Amino acid sequence: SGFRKMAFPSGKVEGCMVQVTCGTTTLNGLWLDDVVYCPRHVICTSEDMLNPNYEDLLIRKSNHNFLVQAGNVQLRVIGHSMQNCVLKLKVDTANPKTPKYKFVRIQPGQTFSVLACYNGSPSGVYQCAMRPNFTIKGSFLNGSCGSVGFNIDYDCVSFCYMHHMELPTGVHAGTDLEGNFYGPFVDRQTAQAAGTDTTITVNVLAWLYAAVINGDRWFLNRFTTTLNDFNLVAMKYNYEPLTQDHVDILGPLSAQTGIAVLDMCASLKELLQNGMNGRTILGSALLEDEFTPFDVVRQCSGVTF
Amino acid sequence: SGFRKMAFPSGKVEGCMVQVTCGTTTLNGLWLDDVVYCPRHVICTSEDMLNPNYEDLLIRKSNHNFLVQAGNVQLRVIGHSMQNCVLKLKVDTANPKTPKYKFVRIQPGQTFSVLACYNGSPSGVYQCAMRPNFTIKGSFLNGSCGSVGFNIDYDCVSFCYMHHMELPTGVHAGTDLEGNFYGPFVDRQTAQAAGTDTTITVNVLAWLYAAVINGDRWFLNRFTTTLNDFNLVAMKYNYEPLTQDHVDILGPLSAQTGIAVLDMCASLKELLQNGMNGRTILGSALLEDEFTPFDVVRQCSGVTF
Ligand SMILES: CC(C)(C)[C@H](NC(=O)C(F)(F)F)C(=O)N1CC2(C[C@H]1C(=O)N[C@H](C#N)C[C@@H]1CCNC1=O)SCCS2
Ligand SMILES: CC(C)(C)[C@H](NC(=O)C(F)(F)F)C(=O)N1CC2(C[C@H]1C(=O)N[C@H](C#N)C[C@@H]1CCNC1=O)SCCS2
Repeated sequence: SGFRKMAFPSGKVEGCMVQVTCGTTTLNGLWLDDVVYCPRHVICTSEDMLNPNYEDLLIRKSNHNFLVQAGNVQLRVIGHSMQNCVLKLKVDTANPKTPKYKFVRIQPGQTFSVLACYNGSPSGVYQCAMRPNFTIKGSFLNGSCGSVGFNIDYDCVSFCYMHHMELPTGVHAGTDLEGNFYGPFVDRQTAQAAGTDTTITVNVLAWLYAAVINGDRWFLNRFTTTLNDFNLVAMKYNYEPLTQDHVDILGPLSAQTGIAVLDMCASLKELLQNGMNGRTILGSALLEDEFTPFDVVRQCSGVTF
Repeated sequence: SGFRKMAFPSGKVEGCMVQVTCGTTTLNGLWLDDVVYCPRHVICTSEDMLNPNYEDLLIRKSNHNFLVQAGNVQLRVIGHSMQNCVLKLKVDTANPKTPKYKFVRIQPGQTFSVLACYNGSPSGVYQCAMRPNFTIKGSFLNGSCGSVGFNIDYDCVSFCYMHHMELPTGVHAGTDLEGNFYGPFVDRQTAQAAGTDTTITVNVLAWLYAAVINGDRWFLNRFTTTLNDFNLVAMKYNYEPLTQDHVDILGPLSAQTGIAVLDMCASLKELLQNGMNGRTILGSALLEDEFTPFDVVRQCSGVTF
């Protein structure tokens, strides 16, 4: 029993973390085979933060200008190129700890773990969601860029996120591992703000199912609802529309608990309209939306890697 | 910016996890040098759960009766003994991935990361606190026992917890790595219940300091308080007494923010007496008490390992 915001084991990613330095700027890099991937703003100068000329900045660099260190070992850079907003530094040594891996581009609503790093060394690991507005609610300081987000399937690490930016109100923006930003963000210091965020409805429902599995059942009412009538209420409280794909994705949890998805929707409708009246669900006074249906099953069934 | 329930990187502990099997019972073990540590109730039978005769059960075991596997590799057991509530299985191979480590017994209020494992493989990592009533609010299923809790200092893993039991209301009990339970719990199936829990006051204050560091400042009032008058209010709301050692431990955060500890105490007093009125602090509608002062500094200053 119990339900926790649980991250993936980070060991496979820890063995890929390095530091990249240009001048006085040090960030993290990700070392896979004989390539180090890092944010291209490592080559920025204090002068030209507002709108860096990345191509000119990179042209003026030689391989020797990139100081790449893995632990206490310097890795010699033998080539370099820019792919969208990331640098690819070819090094003369393949990472012997390279896991089986994939580069993936996740969808809003999906979750992943972040290994927060400084100077190529890990600080901690936590679980995030790609918000509907393509930000993430992370915890990042100066020097954290190049930290990555990931999922693990079995033995395979799917890298989905590399950190680049902090946006107003303390939320975070970054790219996939091909250097393409999630959302309408750019890697320069310019007026940027996320669109209005929304609550990930299918995830709230998955978390309510987790509550039921854990015996926290007080919010279950006697009613049902149509999908359309539910979504009319969801819209008012800034919840995303629930789709039939979402309903089908909740199938395993609905089957395990014997609660039809639309019946859970009726209970969620009542929570939205009436509040929780000082009660908690799984220890929280707010409805949680950063657990996917798959996260709930993984945690409640003990899936390992 | 940002503040997350952040766990330690788990790689060093992942390389120590094995599975131990007796009959049809498989749990996790921790492999350090040439010893595997695991919960002794691995040798239990379905018959004698209410009050197992551990010494008789172990006498009847030979080394060959313990099936210890590291990944897909069987480790041959060459000796075995019982230390309080843990077994020590001597194996013929020293773990080549053994980190620098220490066995420590933590105090209530302190925090650690748990690497939840099944069949010797990790499922996920999360951050816990040793509650004042010597339970932890974990997430554990059948087969999770032998999972361990830990802190990392620099390169050194301090193991502090190994999981044994789930108590009524879905909270968890276990031992240090010398097999001594935290709290008044025993490893048998008998009526056990935790004493009343309390809120870890020094941790709530540390988390309020984290809020201020992140610019979430609305709860700061214009008042101050004496330590004694604060503790009279704390007692009413089931908060632990704040000691002078706690005040001094908050020194770094008080210095960074320029807010005296007793001034923060006045703001916390007002929160306890008046509630939050639907507002949140660092995204939470409840006051959080599972971040220590050291956790806050680590996360807000980017300490690495
Ligand atoms: C938050 C800022 C105001 C400084 C800025 N943000 C924006 O300009 C906004 F998005 F608001 F438009 C921003 O993030 N920058 C500015 C550049 C680098 C990058 C950056 O510091 N990235 C860090 C890494 N390493 C991680 C940051 C540091 C704080 N916490 C994080 O997560 S962009 C390329 C030229 S300098
Ligand atoms: C929860 C129980 C009612 C089953 C029981 N608890 C109690 O008896 C109480 F504490 F309430 F008094 C308990 O935990 N037991 C019974 C024994 C083993 C141990 C146990 O199953 N430990 C698991 C491991 N592996 C981890 C558990 C499984 C569920 N989630 C967990 O965390 S004690 C030694 C003889 S059988």
